[PDB]
Amino acid sequence: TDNPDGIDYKTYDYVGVWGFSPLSNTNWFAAGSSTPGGITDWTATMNVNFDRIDNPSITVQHPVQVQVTSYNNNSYRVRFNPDGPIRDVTRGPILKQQLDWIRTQELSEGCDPGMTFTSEGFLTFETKDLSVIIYGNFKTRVTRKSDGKVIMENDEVGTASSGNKCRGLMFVDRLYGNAIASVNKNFRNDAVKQEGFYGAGEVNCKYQDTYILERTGIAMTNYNYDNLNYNQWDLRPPHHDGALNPDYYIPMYYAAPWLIVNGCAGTSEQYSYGWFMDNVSQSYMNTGDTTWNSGQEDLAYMGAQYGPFDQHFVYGAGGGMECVVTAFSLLQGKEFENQVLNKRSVMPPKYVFGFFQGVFGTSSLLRAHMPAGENNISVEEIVEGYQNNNFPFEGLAVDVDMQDNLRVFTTKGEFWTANRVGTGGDPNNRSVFEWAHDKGLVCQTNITCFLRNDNEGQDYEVNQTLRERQLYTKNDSLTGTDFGMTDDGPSDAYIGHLDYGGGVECDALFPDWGRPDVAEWWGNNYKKLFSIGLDFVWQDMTVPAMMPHKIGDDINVKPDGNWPNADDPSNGQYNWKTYHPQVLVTDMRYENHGREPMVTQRNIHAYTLCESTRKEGIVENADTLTKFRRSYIISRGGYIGNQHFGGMWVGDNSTTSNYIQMMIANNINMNMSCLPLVGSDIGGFTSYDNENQRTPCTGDLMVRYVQAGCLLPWFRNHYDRWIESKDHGKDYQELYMYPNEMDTLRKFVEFRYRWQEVLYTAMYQNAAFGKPIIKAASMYNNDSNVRRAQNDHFLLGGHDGYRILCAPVVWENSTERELYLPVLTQWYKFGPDFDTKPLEGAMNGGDRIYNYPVPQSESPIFVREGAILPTRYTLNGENKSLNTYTDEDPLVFEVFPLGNNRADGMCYLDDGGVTTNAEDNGKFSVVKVAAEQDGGTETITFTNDCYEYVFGGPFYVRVRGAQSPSNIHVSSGAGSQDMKVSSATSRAALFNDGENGDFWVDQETDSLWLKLPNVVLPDAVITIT
Ligand SMILES: *[C@@H]1O[C@](F)(CO)[C@@H](O)[C@H](O)[C@H]1O
Repeated sequence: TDNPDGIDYKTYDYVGVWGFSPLSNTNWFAAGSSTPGGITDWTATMNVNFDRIDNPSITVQHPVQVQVTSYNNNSYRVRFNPDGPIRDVTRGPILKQQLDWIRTQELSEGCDPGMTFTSEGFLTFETKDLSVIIYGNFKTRVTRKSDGKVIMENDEVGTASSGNKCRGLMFVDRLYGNAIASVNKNFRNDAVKQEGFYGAGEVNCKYQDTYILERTGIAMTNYNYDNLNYNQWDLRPPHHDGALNPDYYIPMYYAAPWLIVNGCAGTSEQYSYGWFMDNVSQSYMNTGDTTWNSGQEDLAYMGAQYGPFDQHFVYGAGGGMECVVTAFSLLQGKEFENQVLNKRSVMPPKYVFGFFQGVFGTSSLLRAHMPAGENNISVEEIVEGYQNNNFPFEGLAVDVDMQDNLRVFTTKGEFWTANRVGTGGDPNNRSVFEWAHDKGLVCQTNITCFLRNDNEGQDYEVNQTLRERQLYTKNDSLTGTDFGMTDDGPSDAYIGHLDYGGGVECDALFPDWGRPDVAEWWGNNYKKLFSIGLDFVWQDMTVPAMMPHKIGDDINVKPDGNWPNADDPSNGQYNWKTYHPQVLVTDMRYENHGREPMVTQRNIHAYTLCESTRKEGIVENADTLTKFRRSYIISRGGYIGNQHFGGMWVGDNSTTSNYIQMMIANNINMNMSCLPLVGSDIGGFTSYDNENQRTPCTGDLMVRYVQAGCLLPWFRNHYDRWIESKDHGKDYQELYMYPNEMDTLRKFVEFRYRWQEVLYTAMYQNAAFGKPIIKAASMYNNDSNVRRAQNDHFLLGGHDGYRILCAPVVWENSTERELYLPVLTQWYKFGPDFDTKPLEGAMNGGDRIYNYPVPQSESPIFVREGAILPTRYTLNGENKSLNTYTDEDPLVFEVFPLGNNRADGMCYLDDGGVTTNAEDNGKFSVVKVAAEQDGGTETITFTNDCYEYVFGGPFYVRVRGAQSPSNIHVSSGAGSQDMKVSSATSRAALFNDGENGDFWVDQETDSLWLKLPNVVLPDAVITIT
């Protein structure tokens, strides 16, 4: 059943943005003419005549479907398949079942797009806010009803005398290629529109010496790659001389063929729309880049090395770019499964939002069992460092260090307290994971999908059962290529090589995911780790990232680093640091469809692995999860839709200012690509000192890395540690190792911890509504200076999610940055210090301050007026891990000074992942709160949208700017009472000794604190006179 559509696969190698050239026309079909082919449901068919642009008399016919995906969220989809019948994918971000659910709802509401073929054969339809017309050759014009603004149009190219052809639909003549593309007009250069292009997952873009957010006027590709430092030498453009910097034309680890167009920014006539080309082969996004003649200033396009053509234009229901993100998340939603919680992404345990230390280069659990070696460290020393120094510290990322000879799902004795491997639950021989629980910590460990093959006759159950059950990727191809062999066998398996550097290496078999049976087998392996105490998963080398390898060479030999290149091309011999792209993998996109070569689907492999880990690993074997039944995944690779599996970190960065800059950019961009739980290793993973690789990250840079990283969804210090037996990396990188800075390091980790409910509530907003956690500055509306500030200003938190403004310093040795504060709202300077002193004066929005002061000990962070922020504290005043908090650790609603006499706030509550009942059975609570000021009366009102989780402890209201009241009355379903002044005179005394119904007048910080019983949380009216 192999290659059932009978494709000739013409291209196998990587093809850079310099080798992708739609606008060249030659050898390309474009849409020339059409006739109507009927409408069923919301899907119209046009029978399109494609004409060779360079020889229009050469013509083919393929049916093209136009589908209104959502009326209310203003979205439609265009799809065809030049190579076979049009097929629904069985796996991927956009499934038919969910499209079907959306339409079913909207139909039941009386939504009617009114899709019609005119008598001229023109296709027209409407959405809530938009009207669309497609002419005979596919020329498409999308107009906004309110003002009649044309907000999108596709591209036509002229011919001599054969008429205009629409390059909105393009495919290369299958005689010469397999490629596809689609071209729009691009108003980047319009004096009024000034179209901007945002999104694109992980792409890095340099402008001068600074890394920037926007993705306008550049040629990008999606080509999941083992891209260490984001600049792998083999990724260089042809004939490139000198240092290759990370930059826009280099693929990353995430595959996001997705862009948000945004025009007329900061005006009432603003428009935004997303553009998704659902394709998992190498794909491309060009936003008007003339470099290599890849594009034209006034044209934007997307395309891909292989078919089929499936594309989505997503305008959203409301004004602003965020509405585009939510609508997109809607389209990939799980409402069709009746998810009570995980609608648009999956909720993590609370513990995911804590501060995690990873290290590549640990050698034991305990100091007493650490093998002697230069600069060797034990897991124990790391925990002591953080705990003895009172760091809020969550746990560890344990690396391949703990495995038995790189065998995934194993451990070796050095990583047990008794120095031998046990089966778990033995109190006189604890694994690293068990010992870590007893420290109040949780752990992620490193899982790759390489199953060690060279075992020297020694038994390794995972590889054996992979072999025995024939679940591995075979070594078959259509090209008759020799992928290689070893003495281990099997005679018919793909065999790759894992290389960590420094002799840390092995042969590996791999799972052929598209096979039915593979996913069940994979997920079950995790039992071996969950049962010895493992809490969550850190997914690595997911490409799958293999050692560079040229066909012909022995399996363990890499090619010269300079190869391949322009003068010495791969010519289908380079493996491209993954599977040799010729290999026949069982179809991941279509179940029951045979095998295609991996070139067709490279960017789905990671998504598929995370999927299998999620469904068959974290979910189906939840029984064996020890301390928390909810688990999470942090992946290195993936594809749009990964959020229903977990989050991401941006693989191997490094320790320079630029990588701070890139980390902010990535985090913002990845968020608006609907992957919100993301971060980059804090301190950079790799060595950065060219003279001596072991020099550790400086104190100032770490401070800034930390200040920048501290509110981003995923906060981990991880690094390559130099050790005798793995002689690459730095000496150390842990926050406790910085005496001069410790007091600044510690407080920002504290600050984070205090806003643990701000982060977790945003995560709720994402799971339920798809709001991204981190907002690009351009998502703030009706402001025409945010575009300029968007590189390093990002928003988060609160009821709407624009309550906190961050503007980290992004340069080592700098005590200033230019600061922009969004217009028509007031800001309050805040940070780690302000919890224990009064707020300063309000700052006006729309102020640009050049050279705004930021000492090393500070970071620019502002809370907006009208914010009420849930805030946590330990009862005993010591710093502890998120995971060992209980409801007797105070929950405090901090009410900031009011905006237009009001403030609002929201808080999500569940058992934090202890069980999965919030997401299986609806066991969570959504508290809302509001403050209003009338004359001399202030009313603070608690309501709920559901209260199915009982907050088992007292809670507080902290009114900023309020002092002593004449009276406070509390009215609630149960306790209607007047409050009294506590006999407590300090905050620690009010927490521990204060009675429910006590208030405290806090002069030192100009706050009024109210202590309230747990039972009045879900519904209450507080009137202060
Ligand atoms: C995978 O490879 C490692 F370097 C070693 O397992 C990790 O430490 C790294 O974070 C990841 O890219």
